[PDB]
Amino acid sequence: RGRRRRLVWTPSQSEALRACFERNPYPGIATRERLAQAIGIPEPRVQIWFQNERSRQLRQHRRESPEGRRKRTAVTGSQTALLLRAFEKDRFPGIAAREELARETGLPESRIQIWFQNRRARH
DNA sequence: CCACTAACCTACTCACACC
DNA sequence: GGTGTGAGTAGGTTAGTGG
Repeated sequence: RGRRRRLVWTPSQSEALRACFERNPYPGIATRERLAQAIGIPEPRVQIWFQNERSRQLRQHRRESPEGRRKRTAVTGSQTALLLRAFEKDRFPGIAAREELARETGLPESRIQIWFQNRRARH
């Protein structure tokens, strides 16, 4: 289980992220997609940052003191059956395995990761 | 050495289609 | 109401960044 290579923000990207977070710490998919392209970062990395930034901000605010969701990804029985056989072998695929499963299904890798998180909690 | 943090994780919830 | 499952939330853990 290897994780994806950790990126490192440029100052231009950091500024853009904080400015948008300041306006709304709960962006929807459209805001995240626009921001992602505006600063040259894949949208899933942006979503992960907004999650971490909120947990930061809430943790300091604890010791000092709705936009539209992504559209539901349609998953065929063909794709599900292939994800299910992978899931029985390994419930914690690394980035390589997720990228293989994304290639074989045609689904985005970020969606493969969510599918495994949900599947682990319910089976 | 060690503080910070992207990446990843659990747990619970919301959304929404379907019966 | 009940079921199923994709996408949200809070917040904890793992491992790379860089002082």
